[PDB]
Amino acid sequence: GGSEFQVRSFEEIKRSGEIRIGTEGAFPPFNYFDERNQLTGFEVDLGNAIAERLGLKPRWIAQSFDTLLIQLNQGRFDFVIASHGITEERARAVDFTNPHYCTGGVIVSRKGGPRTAKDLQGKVVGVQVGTTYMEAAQKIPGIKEVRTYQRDPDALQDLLAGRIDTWITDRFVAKEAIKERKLENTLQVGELVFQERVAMAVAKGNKSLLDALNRALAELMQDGTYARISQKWFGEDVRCK
Ligand SMILES: NC(=[NH2+])NCCC[C@H](N)C(=O)O
Repeated sequence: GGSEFQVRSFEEIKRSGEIRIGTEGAFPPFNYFDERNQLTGFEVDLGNAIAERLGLKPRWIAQSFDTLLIQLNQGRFDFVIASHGITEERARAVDFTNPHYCTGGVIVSRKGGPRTAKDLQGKVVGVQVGTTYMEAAQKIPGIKEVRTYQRDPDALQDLLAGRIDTWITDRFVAKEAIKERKLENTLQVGELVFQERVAMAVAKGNKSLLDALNRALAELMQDGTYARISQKWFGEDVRCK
């Protein structure tokens, strides 16, 4: 049905009483569609909690990962929460909040397969488009072929099928996919290639909303709500530092 695109200040959002949140929905357990086809995950629970702390009704918009930061700047939504690591290149285009979790990227292979970056010379490596995983693979240039996917779970499918040697993805995403599919004797998590701080994003220059999100996040972190949502999803506290 389309929508009115606008980069909205915090007070413009408050007048409307609803906050528009962009996410992907193909990155379990952070943001994904469940078995009854409803949007859920750690970041959805956290997004909802942020909206509530700002006195706002959340309206969720799911779309392809590579589109998110473009449509944010175009005004499709007010903020994005979809597991973006903070990087210098992205910060040119969007403003990041303080990070809502810390993580890193790992090499995942079948048992006996490549464990570390130096082992990827001559191999086929699968990554999601526009990710810090793709960037890491582009920095391991002895790779025979970097196969890039629109959706991260498709790279995993190709790993299991033998079409790639190695999948580079989030450490929590890899751990859960292995538990979830009972792959403990099939796949092998190797080197932590890099660490990253993961944050919400607002349109470039949208400082009023940026400040309001940071205030809400700090409030969730002090009032136990963040700790509760992190326990629910991970059985541990996943906050930075
Ligand atoms: N919703 C998603 N599929 N997100 C992928 C994010 C992956 C990685 N943390 C990055 O910053 O690029």
